[PDB]
Amino acid sequence: ATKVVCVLKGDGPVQGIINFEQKESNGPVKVWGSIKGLTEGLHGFHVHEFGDNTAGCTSAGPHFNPLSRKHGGPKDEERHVGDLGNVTADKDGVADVSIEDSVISLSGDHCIIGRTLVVHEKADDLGKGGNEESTKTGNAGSRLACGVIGIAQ
Amino acid sequence: ATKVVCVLKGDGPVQGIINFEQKESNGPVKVWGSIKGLTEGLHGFHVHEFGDNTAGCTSAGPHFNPLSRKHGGPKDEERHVGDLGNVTADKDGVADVSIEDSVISLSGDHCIIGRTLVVHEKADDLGKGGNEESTKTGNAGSRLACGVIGIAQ
Ligand SMILES: [Zn+2]
Ligand SMILES: [Zn+2]
Repeated sequence: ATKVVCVLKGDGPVQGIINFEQKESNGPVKVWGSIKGLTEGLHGFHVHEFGDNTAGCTSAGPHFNPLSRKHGGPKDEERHVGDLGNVTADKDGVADVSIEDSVISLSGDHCIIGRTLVVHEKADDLGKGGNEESTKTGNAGSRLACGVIGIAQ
Repeated sequence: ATKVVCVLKGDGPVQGIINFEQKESNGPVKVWGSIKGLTEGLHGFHVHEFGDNTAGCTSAGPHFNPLSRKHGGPKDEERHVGDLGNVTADKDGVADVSIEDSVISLSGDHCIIGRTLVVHEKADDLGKGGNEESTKTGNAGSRLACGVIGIAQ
């Protein structure tokens, strides 16, 4: 198996730890952990292209998109590789994350190791917002916290 | 050409940005940048195994050592893959870093992408201190700042 981890930090109070694990190459990736300090409700949750934190979350670049598609939800055929949809923060501002995704990988030429996981200010509209911003970012707004995706024990 | 970047942060005042670039998969890696907030003199400078910041720099684990060798300087035949030796901080606490290393790689089975770069409290004795600690860590002492090695534009 490949096991990786991401520590999410930003300019504000949002912080979290997200685990990724893949049992076999181009097999499904389990993504799980916890994020705290989020406003109650849905938050966009994406892998961005660059593991570059030189200008905070801004230098991570756009959603990881090596197949040059439009933004969508994780269940859509038309999506970015990095499109993991939303996570849900409870009334205490805690998002318990548990996702299974078959498009991201921890191996091969489109591997997300050394890229950036970002949790966003607002809900990802999954490309259903009726504008160019919807088909690029899902209107998920600002980057609250991010981390570079790193190899774990 | 693979280009990667590492933002070094820690508990205290030490911070920096280190770039890595490799033209070909066989080839040397250029390592360069700047670290500030250091004591004047030599500081151990190592790639550690895990890109895991869950318990700060401690969760990075030991020096990256896929060939199960003893600690050395970068020029020693016996070294860890992660053994990049010392960087030098000037009297203002700034280390200008410029290293070329042919043992680390930014691709292949022993890639350092998603691993951790650490700058240490004291000088690396390059595995020549005549104790067990020398053969593991070079007696470079505590981890002042670290970052996950990420993909850059
Ligand atoms: Zn997207
Ligand atoms: Zn070593």
